[PDB]
Parts: sequence; structure tokens; C-alpha cells
Amino acid sequence: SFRIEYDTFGELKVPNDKYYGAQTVRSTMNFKIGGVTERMPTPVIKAFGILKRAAAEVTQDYGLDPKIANAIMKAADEVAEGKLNDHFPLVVWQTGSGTQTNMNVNEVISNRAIEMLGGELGSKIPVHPNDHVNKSQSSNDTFPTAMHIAAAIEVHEVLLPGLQKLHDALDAKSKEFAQIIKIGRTHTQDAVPLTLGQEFSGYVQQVKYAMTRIKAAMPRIYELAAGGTAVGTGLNTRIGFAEKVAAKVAALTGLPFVTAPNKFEALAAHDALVELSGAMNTTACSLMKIANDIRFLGSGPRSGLGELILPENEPGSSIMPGKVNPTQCEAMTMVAAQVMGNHVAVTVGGSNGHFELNVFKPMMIKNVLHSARLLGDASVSFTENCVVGIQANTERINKLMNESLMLVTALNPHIGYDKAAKIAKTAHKNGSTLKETAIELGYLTAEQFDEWVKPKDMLGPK
Amino acid sequence: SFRIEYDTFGELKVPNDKYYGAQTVRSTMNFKIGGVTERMPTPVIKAFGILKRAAAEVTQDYGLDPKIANAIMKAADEVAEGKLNDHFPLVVWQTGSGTQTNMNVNEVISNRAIEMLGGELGSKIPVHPNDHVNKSQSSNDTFPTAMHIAAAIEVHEVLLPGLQKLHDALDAKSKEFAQIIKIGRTHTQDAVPLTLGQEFSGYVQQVKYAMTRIKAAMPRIYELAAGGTAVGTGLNTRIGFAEKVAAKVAALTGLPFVTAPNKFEALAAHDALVELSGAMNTTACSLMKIANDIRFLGSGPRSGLGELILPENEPGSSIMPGKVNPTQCEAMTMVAAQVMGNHVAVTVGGSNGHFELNVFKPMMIKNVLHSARLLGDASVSFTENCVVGIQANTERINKLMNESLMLVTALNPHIGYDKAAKIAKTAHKNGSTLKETAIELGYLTAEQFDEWVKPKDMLGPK
Amino acid sequence: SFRIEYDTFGELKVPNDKYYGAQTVRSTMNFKIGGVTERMPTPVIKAFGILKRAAAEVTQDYGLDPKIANAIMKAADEVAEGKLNDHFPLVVWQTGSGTQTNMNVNEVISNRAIEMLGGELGSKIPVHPNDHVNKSQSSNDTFPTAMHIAAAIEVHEVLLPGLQKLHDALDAKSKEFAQIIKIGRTHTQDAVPLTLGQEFSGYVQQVKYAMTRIKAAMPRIYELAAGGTAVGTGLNTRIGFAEKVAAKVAALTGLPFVTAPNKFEALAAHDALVELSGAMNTTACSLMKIANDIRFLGSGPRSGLGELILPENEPGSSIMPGKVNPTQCEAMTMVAAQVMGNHVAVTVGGSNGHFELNVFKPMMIKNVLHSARLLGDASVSFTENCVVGIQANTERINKLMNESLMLVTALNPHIGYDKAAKIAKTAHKNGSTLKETAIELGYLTAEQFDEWVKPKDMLGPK
Amino acid sequence: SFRIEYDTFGELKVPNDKYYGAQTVRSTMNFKIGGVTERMPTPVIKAFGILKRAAAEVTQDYGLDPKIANAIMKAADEVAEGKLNDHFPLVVWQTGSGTQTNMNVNEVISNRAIEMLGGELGSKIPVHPNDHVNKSQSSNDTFPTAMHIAAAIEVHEVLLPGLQKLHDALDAKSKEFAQIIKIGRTHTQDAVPLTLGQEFSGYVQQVKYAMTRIKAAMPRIYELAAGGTAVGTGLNTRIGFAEKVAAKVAALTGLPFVTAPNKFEALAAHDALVELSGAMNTTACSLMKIANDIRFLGSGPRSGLGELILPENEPGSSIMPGKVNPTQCEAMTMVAAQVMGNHVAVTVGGSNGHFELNVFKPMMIKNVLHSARLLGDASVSFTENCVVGIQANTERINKLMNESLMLVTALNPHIGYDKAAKIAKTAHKNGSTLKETAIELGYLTAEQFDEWVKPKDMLGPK
Repeated sequence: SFRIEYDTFGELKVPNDKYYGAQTVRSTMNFKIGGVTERMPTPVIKAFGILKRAAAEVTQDYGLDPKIANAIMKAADEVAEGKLNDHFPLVVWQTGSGTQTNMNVNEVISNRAIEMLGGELGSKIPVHPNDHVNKSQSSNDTFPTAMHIAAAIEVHEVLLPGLQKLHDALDAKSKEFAQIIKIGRTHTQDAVPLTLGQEFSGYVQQVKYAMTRIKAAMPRIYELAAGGTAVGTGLNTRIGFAEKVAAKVAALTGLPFVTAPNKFEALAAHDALVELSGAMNTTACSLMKIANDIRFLGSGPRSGLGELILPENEPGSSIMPGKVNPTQCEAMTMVAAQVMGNHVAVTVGGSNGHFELNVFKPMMIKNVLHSARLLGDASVSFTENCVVGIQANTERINKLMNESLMLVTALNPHIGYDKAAKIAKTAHKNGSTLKETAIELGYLTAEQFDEWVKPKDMLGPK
Repeated sequence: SFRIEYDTFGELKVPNDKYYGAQTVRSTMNFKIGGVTERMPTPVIKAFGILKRAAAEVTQDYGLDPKIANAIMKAADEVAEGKLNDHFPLVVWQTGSGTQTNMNVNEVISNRAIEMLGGELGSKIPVHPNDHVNKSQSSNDTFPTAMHIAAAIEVHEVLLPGLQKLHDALDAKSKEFAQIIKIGRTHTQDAVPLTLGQEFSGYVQQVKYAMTRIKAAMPRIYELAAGGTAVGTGLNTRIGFAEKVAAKVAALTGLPFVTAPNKFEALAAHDALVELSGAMNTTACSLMKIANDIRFLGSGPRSGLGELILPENEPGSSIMPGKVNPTQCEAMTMVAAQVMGNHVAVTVGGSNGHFELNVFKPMMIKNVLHSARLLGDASVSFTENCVVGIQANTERINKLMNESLMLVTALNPHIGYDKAAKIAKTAHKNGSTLKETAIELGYLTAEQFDEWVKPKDMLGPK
Repeated sequence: SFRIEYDTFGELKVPNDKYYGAQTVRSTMNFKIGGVTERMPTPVIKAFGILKRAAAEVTQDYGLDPKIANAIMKAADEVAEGKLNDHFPLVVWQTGSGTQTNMNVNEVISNRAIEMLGGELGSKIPVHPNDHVNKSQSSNDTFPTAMHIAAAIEVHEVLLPGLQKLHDALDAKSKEFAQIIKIGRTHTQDAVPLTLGQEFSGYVQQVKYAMTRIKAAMPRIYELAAGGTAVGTGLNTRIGFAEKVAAKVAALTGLPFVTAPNKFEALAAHDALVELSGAMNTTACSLMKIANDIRFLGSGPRSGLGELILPENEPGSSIMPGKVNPTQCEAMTMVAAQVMGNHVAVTVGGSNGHFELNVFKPMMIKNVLHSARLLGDASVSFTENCVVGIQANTERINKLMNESLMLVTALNPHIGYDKAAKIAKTAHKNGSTLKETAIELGYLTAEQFDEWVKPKDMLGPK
Repeated sequence: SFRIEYDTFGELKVPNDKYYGAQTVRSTMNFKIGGVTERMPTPVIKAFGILKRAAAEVTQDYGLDPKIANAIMKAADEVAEGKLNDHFPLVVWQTGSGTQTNMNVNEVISNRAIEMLGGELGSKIPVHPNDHVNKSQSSNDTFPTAMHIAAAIEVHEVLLPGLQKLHDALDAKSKEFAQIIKIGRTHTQDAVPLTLGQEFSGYVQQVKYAMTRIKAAMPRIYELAAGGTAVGTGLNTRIGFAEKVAAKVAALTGLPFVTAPNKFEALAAHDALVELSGAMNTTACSLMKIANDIRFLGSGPRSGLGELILPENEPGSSIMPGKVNPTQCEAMTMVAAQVMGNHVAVTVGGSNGHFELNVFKPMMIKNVLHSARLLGDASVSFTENCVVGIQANTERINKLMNESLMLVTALNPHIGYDKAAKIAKTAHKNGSTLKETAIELGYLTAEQFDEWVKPKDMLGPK
């Protein structure tokens, strides 16, 4: 079943079980680009719910009937709470201001509010999509507001909590591995030792700094454009509206949202999203290093490095013992690469503003939310299904410590540099160890080697 | 209702109305990254259907029971034809080889084939996911095969047909506008004239070259990895299998698919996808120019350039006549920016292969298919909802031709350079036209101006 | 005219008039990639001079002879001061750790110090390149230190000062234009009014936030790797060296350098350079918008927007009055594009660390310094040669204000929406002004139009 | 030591020993962005010399005095031959059309030709920079021509020859290693065997396809804009000039240059440079994989993979036998990252054309030439200083083959899967070899293992 609505181009059938109206149906026909995977991110829709709630509450002061305003606030809450996601079928690839989604939100909130008040759907009575739900608003300043509400909420609920879990798990392994001495690798060549915990402490620092970098990129995300209306002047709205809407959004979300000090910078550009994307771009570089390292450190069982034993996430064959594919490392490094491409997409859009309005908004916030969700989700997955279950192959690590040529410099003050190079060059030529060689040349006894060559003493300055 | 299946980690409930098995259910739990918008692109799933059809038909030669092989072929066809899309819930962000989706396809095809043969779902009887559906195959060589089948089909059915429509529509407008002389713009400054059709012929050429560039990037997309098995050697398969599978895929699709001459290059890298993405990256640069030009040429109605009258796609207010937002230009330019970011994502993944296997496959093909779909769909939308309806504002174009200072050089051979600069500098100072100025200074009569100053003669070399 | 020096691989001719030695000559033979334009950036060389000056003063505590330490310090000062630039022929495309430039610096300082002490160039007497100039230092922790010193100096001396000049000049113009009312543009379509000062105040905010973002990306640039030695443990350096050399660098530069609290994160990755590049990538988006807007606002003289008169710095043609190509806008927007590409280069390198050492260091700092130099210099050139001299074309702005159809809404309270719309639709049809039209229809008097239509009242909330 | 020249803005001191004139000096004052490393690439300057040589010979048909044309041609030849490089001080960051370098070339050629004719430098007598050297040319269609000439020459002289050397050296090693069997790596985990020759044959295919991709991106580079004049119409040039100058360039260079069939597409965009950059971006992905693989395959000597012995070009430490940093791999992988960033820079510029002229030309060709030079030079250096000298560590490969758990499947037909798996799980547990284990359990004899386990039979289909 369907109802009949009209726009300036013709009549449109609107499904009776849908709260959107003719303007949304027209948008689904004029913007058939990409399919359902391209739908406007739900976080933006929910952020509009919060936003329309705050606006309706403020415009009450300016005459808006409380019976209507309260119905708008109730319907807005349902959008914010994810109760009406099925009534937003529009894709990212619409107008660059996000007008169609703003209209989508206005139509859904009015028809739902109309229903709450016993009215007829599609009639704009008593709740009018533009005169009431969009009162004192514009697509140009509401969509940017929704972008920053959505990004802030995603950062604080998904991105940062995910990185925190990865940080804590990496820190636990650093402490767990504090006593395991292994051979370092510089240029991928054997190098002087360090503890597996020291190496992991570097990953911990990178994730710690990743969270600091994301937080340092949030202050200007908290600035809201609501109040600039069409070009940033605030024409057709009341003094104090901008500040009151921001304070209301801050109270509803619990986050320190504020009104943008300059609404022209807030409409004509989205450099804060470029900034936030850049912090996630750095995070991706950090997580690419961490994941690839763990990937190669777990390589083996015999023709790789074999320092780490990663948990199984795929069925391991009985005839292939010890073989574990680093599946989560692969998901994480693919996510990292994706974030890097998304950042360039954000950068191109952020650079192409025209005069009073940047009209790349939907694609910029899509890429920002995409990266934040992937990094957060991937961090959790990488933590629970890999990091927490990493074990050290101490037997193989200690074996390659005894077989390494790197510890020969510990003999320098006892038998001389030249005699040390002879042990090194000889063991290298013969393929044996340093101790077996040093003994068979008569340079020292086995008990002298054990006393002179101590890797535990090669882990810091003196 | 659900059935019980097991993997090496525990028992799993499998919905009875689903054809996938325990391995897929385990993948949905171990790879909760991004949500439903991150599901493996349907074109890859359908390409697996084609692929599993071709393999089952070839392995018949190697003993596979025809009753089983025919059931696999029937089930494979249903996947290829899009009849079973609801049985593939896995996201791009899985293992870098695409193993989980290969398992997803093998489970769905066996359970469906089992159903066709009157067996019990989840039993692997008589159709075994690995021994029968995955016979002589590996995730390492089947997923690359599916990537290239999907990319080729998308290029030929979506991308190129969309660009062809945009090309034809731009060509029609070039011919329609062949006689409309306007002022050129270099550095955005007024310049010598050219026809609106000449300017549009440049857009036509860019789209024509875009199609040539995409086609020139397809020869190596037609190379299929099927037959390299785990590392490219073709271990555990029969001589001629690689060629027969490729010829079968070519026959099923109607496209010139061939087996990759070097299976190690086909598994260890995906430089063909980087190549194809680069051609779409060029296309995006072309379409960014075309769309932004049309955007600015339609700016107005009075404080812009106002050369073009774009069709309305949003409701136009009665009190705002002549104001038309270039909505499709904004969708197209956002798509262009997205393609540029996707290309970088493809580039990072394509560069990070390790030894015998590049394990960034799902994210690379996702970004490739994303760009191809968006460019194709956006081309159609931009054509039908903007280009075909563009009109020239001949009145405003001709008015600015009479008011332009650029045509003064046509007077050079008649009244001298110095006398021409006087008319120019005077009209510029006074804000009048060249004809009104040239007359009031007594340099020539109105009938001499009309005869000497002819823009139709300023459109080519002499 | 050469001297003969020796390394382990044989004989090498060194020009008598160069201070570098055999190792540098060896490096020039094995890394002939790109030519002179690819030489290691001078700021990196100067930063090395600061570092070697700092180390030499600190290592006197370890027995370094004061007479030699004093000569090393004097020669290091000459390097830091840009006096020995012709003695560094190595390209960026060398060892990924920068070891060879470290050896280049050690040899130049050693031979210059030898010269000051009356010794023979190339003898290593009395100043040894490794035992004295490289004392307590590693071939892995010195280059990361140098590039952070160089990055910090370039930010504070070039990048921020350049952005500060641009901020101030834009702010002065924002005030000079605070009363010039123009027609706003959204989607490039005519929109409600705003002043040039308001529009320019958005540019000012963008530059102010750019400087904030760059400063917010510096805290981890000030962390120095010096002391981590080969793999980050500090093996074979002295306790307290790390903190002492960093404090000496801070005192020599007046910048808050400190030792890196985790040397493994400091050697294995350069996320700080990625962070700083990201800040400059956001800045480039801001400058692209500003420069491109001023570009189009100055378009004309007659077939463009024509709101701004940009300074003419290059030669015009007397026959072309009014035609000024915005060449400073082109240099700026080209620089912005370069910074965006540079950022991807930095991102790829930063993502590809391996275990204990990221070996993409030279190319990472090269792109960071390149972007910082271009942004800083372009901001000065754009300021001095364009912004400070921008003039408003008030005569044309006033004409376009009077001819705009946007102000028609001011008549709504006085003659009703229905009648205002009739005026706009008629003015649009006849190509006349709102005032002329509203009078011919007889809906108001000329004195009534001037009293009701006041753009000065349409510039903010009420 | 200066001379005094004059432009419309006053007096300018020109060094007596320079051939450039007032306009060039003016350009050096207004565009002080970046310094000498940012000077216009020399290949662009040489290409201008070819172009001006071609134009001068053709314009004799238009009355150009042969005695002057001959001097222009001789001076243009000196520019093309790299003999007047010190007379071009302008940076890339100039007018987006490259006009000032065009004037730089016109002044240098004019003053050098004046000198050859016994005239006074700076007098424009008898050789005028614009009336003679720039005859029949525009300030907009000359730079696009020059940068396509430069791009084509650099591809054919530097890029492809470098890739050809790398292809050939990799192919020779593929054959030298055709019988050395090693353990394959998928996901970095141990996998079924393949030969080093097979693995290397993949690298060979990648380079072969890279050269194909680059050549496939050239056809539209050979299209020259010369003749389109200011906006593409060819106004104020002669019929036949476009086709004649292009054929003269083709004859002078031996490359298939032709006039662009659509001069509007040729001036308004540089999609061909984006296409060519994309080809080099694919090449960079290929070289990253090859260089990084060889990097890790040479990792060791003992705590890495250790399959390859790379040539040692820099100084080792006698105490560190076997430690060879893969420095050529680092220069190559850094170059690859740079090319990827360069491509985004080219992409952003190529996307930002405006109507009749893309004014990002200098930065676009700079990045194209930069990538082509680095790729070509790095391929030669990587070839001569690494690839040709790579040796296989056959002793270690054989040891790791015998210690691998991967070959255990060869025992399946002889003792059954159940028993083979028992051997693998035991060898893995005890850390012993398959042979040792299979004997202690008594499942076979040593002579039986050698007859059944033949890796030479596991290298292809059957």
C-alpha cells in the first residue's frame, strides 16, 4: 500500500509504512548512485535527531507551539535513538550540502510527530517539515552541525575506546615479555639485543600517542555551525539562537559542544574534518607498523622468524602443526590502507570549497566516519582475537640467541677486538655458534664465555 | 529455528534458512569490522558463482561425479545470477586472501547442491565444500580470479556504458551549441572568444579518452590466476586445468578471459587492479573538470557567470526565479574526489605484497568496484538529470559579448593599435561598451564597428 | 686536483677542495639517483651541525680532549650556519636510515677541524670522524634527531611566520572591507548578502586555526632519538647522554627539545612527521580555498565575478585594460596540491617501518621540509604580492547589488510574499532590476523601495 | 656587474653574464618560493629549446628573416643541449600556465642570438624575444607542448631504459636460480615449495608489464598543444603551423609527436600527464614489492630468512661477518613511496582545470618528471649495485628445506595421512626434522624417505 504525495515535478507514490515524504522519494530517483552500501551513515541520521531535538526546544522560546514542539522532540528522540533507521534511504552521493538528508529528516520527524498527534501522514498538518521542524535552520548549517556531532560521538564511543583496549593489551604483553631477550633487527639485519617487552613498549607508545593525536584534533570538531543559516550571517534567526542550540546539544550528548566563533569558516570549509582525518591517518601508519611487525614476528613455523605464536582464528590442519595465518594482522593492515585512501578523499573535498559553502560535506563525513568505525572496530578485533593470546616462542628465541653472531662484541674487553672478529668470521664460515668456535680456537674456556657474554647486560647504557 | 554445526573452536548455531555453514558463522564473529556497509561486494560473490561453475565443469574430467558436479553447477549459477545474495554476510575486512568468502561460497554452493539432491543441510553429504566445490582450488588463486571477473564485468556493464552515455550527451550539446560565440576564460580572466560547442567538444574528448584509458587498462584484468593454487606452482592440480578454467569462464561471460602467463605475478601482486584504478583516477580528474566547469558556467542568476541554464532537480521557490543549484555537478565532483582516495587505498594495498601472496585482496577489489560503480552510476545520473537538459543563456552570452573588452583587437588593422587601446582604456574607465566609446571619440562610425568587429571571424587560425 | 683516501674497498679520489672523505665519495658512486635537486635538504645538514656541536660539548665529560672538542664545535658551527653546504653531495635516495649523510657530516666536520688544527685533510689526525665527531652516537639515532631539529626550526622560522603574515594581511583587509556588502554565493548560486569583511574573516579564521593545528602537531617533534643508539636500548652510550645532548640542543636553538621517553617508538617509527605533515595537509586545504576564492572573486574584468581588483605585478598589455591574471593565487594553489601529494609520500614511508628501525627517514623529512618551505614562502609571496594590495571594486559590487534578485524578500512584510514573487519573476523575465519592476507594476514608490530594501539590515541575527 | 633593462614597471638590473632579461628578473622578484631546488626542471628547459628551434624553422614561411631564424635556431639548439642551464632561475611555483618560463626561454634565446649576431645584450636588436622567438606562439600553448616533449624524452631515455636493465637482470637471476628449491611463504607462513627462479620470474613479469603500462600511457603524451594559441581556437596563428611544428619536433626528436586533435582538451586539462603518472604509480607498487621481498630474503645472517646474499657496497665491520644492510632496496622503496605521493600531487592539479586553461602546469610536469627520473635512476642503481650480484645461500636454503614441516604430505600415499600427521606433530613438538622423526617412530627407512620425499616433484601440475 502507498499514499500519494506531490512535488513540483509530478506525483509520487510513498509507501504507507514509511515516514519520509515526496522530497525523499524524488531524491531516491534523482540520485541512483552506488546502491545501499552508499546510504548516508546512520551516525549522521542520529546526529540530526539530536540536532532537531535541540532546535525544536530552543524555537519554543520564539513562539513555536509546545504541543507541536514536544511532538517534534519526541520524534527527534526516536531518530537519535536509532528507532527509525529504515526511513532514510538516501545515499552519500547527493547534493554537496546534504540538503536531501536534511529534508529526509524533516519529513520523517514531521510525519512521525503528526502520527503522535493523531494526524494524517503526508499532510504537513499540524507539523510542517520546513516551517516547524526546520524552523530557523538551513541545510547549510545543520548538516555541518550533524557532521561534527556524529564525528565527536563516534570518536568517543568507538574509536578511542577501541584504541584504549589495544593499548592496554599491548601494555600487558610488554610487561609479560619484559624478561625475554631477543635479537633486534635494523634494516632487517641482525642487530644488538632488546627485550620483547621493550619492542612491545614501542607499540604501546604509538597507540598512546595515537589517542593523544585524535584528542588534539577534537577541539574544533566541538564547534557547531548551527546558527549561520544560509551563508553564515545568521539571517532569519534570533540573537542567542546559535549559543542556545549548542548548549542544548552539549547537554543532550554530554560532550563540550560550542558554537563556532566564525560561522563563515564553519560553512565554507570543513578543515576540522581534514584535521581529524589526518590524526586517523597517523593512527593508521602506527597500526600498520604494529600489525605488520607482529605478522612477521609470527612468521614460520620454520622458514620465518618464529618469535611469536599467534592465536588460531582459522581451522588449523592436523598435518600442518604450528602453521597459523595472522588473520587479524591482515584485517588491520587492510583497514590502515583504507584509512589512508579515505584521508586523501577527505583532503580533496576539504580543499574544494567555493565562497560561502563547501559542497562536499556528505563524502567528507562519510570517509571520516568510515575510518573511525574501521579503526575502532579493527582495534577491538585485533586485541581480542590476536594480541591478548600472543605467546613468545622462548625456545626458538633463546636458540637463535645462542646461534647469533651479534653478541661477539661482549668479548672485546677480555680477548681483544681482533680475536673477537676471528671467532665471528670463523663461526660464520663454519656455520657453528660463537661459543663452540671460541673454544675450538683456544681463545677461552666454556666457563669464561658464560661469564663474559651476558645478554642481560647489553640492554641499556652504562 | 537453527541447526547445529561445529568447527575446531566450538559449536555454532546456523540459521536453518541460510545456506552458509560453521566457517561463515565463525567469520561473522571474528571479523566484526564496520557493519553491513562493509559486506563483500555482490559482484565478487557473483564472480565466484561463475568461477565455481567453470571449475566444477572442468574437474568432471578428473573423476568428479556428474550427479554431484551438475548440482554444483546449478547452485553456482544461482550465486552468479544473484539469487543467493542473502547468504553472504562477511565483510571486506577479513583475511587478505579472501579465504573466508571462498569458504562462504563453498559452504553455500554445497548446502544448496545438497538441497537439490535431497540431502541434509550442514552435513557435507553428498556435496563436500572443500573436496568437491573447492576441488583443485585455493583461496589464493580463486579470489584473484573472482576479483578480475568482477572488475571486467563491472567495467563493461556499468562503467563504460555510463561514460558512453555522458559522451553522447556532451557531443549532442557541443553540436547544439556550435554557433553560440562566448568569451573564453584563461586564469579565470576574460580572453578571446570560442564557441560554447568548442568548449563542450573538449569535454567530449576527455570522456572519449577516459573510455580509451579504461579499455587500455583491461588486457591484464583478463588474465586469471586460477590454476596457481597456493603459491603459483599449480601443485595438486592437472596440466591444462588453468587453461580450461579460463576458457570456460570466457565462454560463460562472453569476455576474452585468459590464464595468467605467470601465476606468481598473479598471486603475489595485483598491479592490474592498480592499473585499472589509475585509469579511473584519470577519469575522475576529467569528470571533476567537466562538472566543475558546468557548475560555474551555470552560476547566477545575476552574480555569477550565467552562461548555462541547468535543469531543476530540487523544488525551485516561486520568489527565487532563475536560481538552480547544480545538484548533479555536486554528486559527480564528490564521486570524483572519492575515486581519488580509493585509488590511493588501492595503491597502498598493491604495494604491500609479501613473497608469494599479496594479502590485501578484498580491500583492493572493493575500492576498484566502488570507483567503477560510482563513476558509471554518476555518469548516467549526470547525463539524464543535467547534461541533456542544459540550455544556453544566449541573451546573457550575447550581452556580455557586446560588453566585453576582449574584441578590441579586431580594430587593429583599421584604426591602429594605439587608437584601439584608447577605446579600451576609455570604455574600461567609463564602464561603457567598445562601440559606444569608439563612436563618442570619433574614431569610427557605428556601421564601421559592425563591419570590422566580427567575432565569427575570431574562432580559428588564418 | 684530488687527494687519495682509503676505505676497506680500496682507493678513492677526493677533491682537494672538499672536506668530505672516502665514505662520502663511496656513497656518491652507489647512489646516483636524481641529481643535484635531490641532494639532502640543507636544513637537515644545518641540524646535523647543531647536533654534532651539542654532542661534542657533552662528550668532553667522557674524556674527549678539549682542544679537539673545541675544533669539532667550531667546525660544527660552520655547518649549522650554512657555510659548508658545498661539501654535502649526497641525495635523499640513500640508506633509509640516513647513515651516509651522518658519515658525510662526520667527515666534513673532522676535516674542517683538522684544517683548523693545522693537520692534513683526510688523515683523521687529530680529529677522527667516528671516534670523536660521532662519539657516543649511533648511525641510527642521529639522523632522526637531525630531522626533528630541522623540522622544528623550519616550522618556527619559515612556516608559522609566513602563515602569521598571511593571517595579519587577511585580517587587515577583513576590516577594510567590513562595510562593503556583496551578494553571497552558495553552490555558486546567488545567495543572501554578506560583507567582504565577513567573507574575509572566514579566511582569517582558517589561517589562525592552521597555525594552531601546526603548533598542536609539534610536541612530539621536540622528542629526540639521540641516545637510543642502534636499536633503542642505548647500548654503548653513556647514562645521561640522551638527556644532556637534548638539553644542549634546546639551549642552542631556543626550542623545547627533550629526549624521547621511548626510544623504540622513536627509531622504529616517525609518526610525529606524519602528524606534522597532516597539519600542513590541513593548512593546504585552507590555503586552496582562500587562494581559489580570491582567484574567482578577481575574475573579469567583465565576464567574471569582478568583486576584487588584484595587484598587477607582471606586465600587462596597454590594449588589455583591467586584465590581471591572479598569478600569486596560482603559485599558492599549486603549492597546496604539492603539499597534499607530499603528505601521501610521508604517509607511505611512515607506515613501512620494520621492527626496530623505520628506514624511510630521508624521504620522510624531505617531504616534510619541502611542504613547510613551500607553504611558508608561498604565504609570504601571496601576502606581499597580492593580499595587502587587494582592492574592492565597489562600483561593480554596488551595481550587482542593485541588479540582484535576492533582496526581493525585504518587500514581503510591506507588500506580501505574493506580490514580491511577482516582481522577482518579472524582473527575471524582462532582465531588469527589482526596483524598476516594482515601480512599473505600481506596487510601491521609488522612495518606498529605498526605505524597505536596506541590505545593511540583512547581515546578521535580530 | 649588471646591465639595465626596462619593462613597463621600471628599471631592473640584469647581470651582464646572464642571457635572460627584464621579464625574467621581474619573475624572480615576485616568485621567491622554495629556492634553487625548486627551479624549473632542466628537461622542460631543453624541451623548450627543441620547440623554439622547431617554431623558428617553420615561421620562416611567415617572413621570418633567415639570418635571424638561423641565429634563433642555433641558440635554441644550445638550450636543448643543456648548455645554457644557468640562465634559467625561475621556480616551478610561478604562473600556473608557465608563461614566465616561456618568457625566460624567449629572452635567453634572443640575447644569445643577439650575441651571435654581434648585437647588444638586452637591446632586442636584431632578435626580439616575442616578435621573433615567440612568433606564431601563445603564452598558453607553448608550455604544455614543452612538458609533453620533456615527458616523452624522459620516458624513452631514462625511465624505460632503466626498467629494461632491471627486467633483464632479474630475468638472468631467474634462470641462474631455476633449480634452487626453497620454501614458499603465504601470509608469511611456511607454504609448499617453489624455486627462486620461479619467484624471481614473477618479479620479471611485473617489470615487463610495468614497461608495457608506461608505453600504453604514452599515445596522448605525443599530442602537442602548439597551435591552440590563447584558448584553443588557434586565433592569431597560421593555418598549418600546428601540424608543421609538431612534425618538426617529431623529426628533431625521433618520437611520434603529432598535433592535438582537440586543442581545448589539450589546454584545459592535462589528463595525459595524470595517465602517465598513474602508469608510474603502478610501476612503484611493483618495485616496492620486488625491492621489499629481496630486502627480507636477504635478512639475516642468522635471525632472518637468509635465502639471498646481497652485494656489499658500503663498509662492513670486520667484527660483523655476514651483516649486509640492503641499502639499494631502501633507496628503491623510498623512491616508490615518493612516486605515489607525486601521483596525488599530479592528480590534484589535473583535476583543478578552469574553463579554457588548466593553470597547474608547472607542478604537474615537475612531479611527472621527478617520478620518471627517480624510477629510472633507481632501477639502474638497484640493478647494477644489487640485482646482478645477488647470490643464493644454497647451504642455508638446503638446511631449511630439510628442516621444513611442509614436505610431510609426500608421505601420504606411502604411509597414509594419519601417519604423516603423526610425524609432523612430533617433529614440531620435539623440534626435529621430518626424516629424523619418521625414523624413530619406525614408519619408514632413511632410504625410503629420500625416495618418497622429492621436492623436485612438487614444483608444478601433473
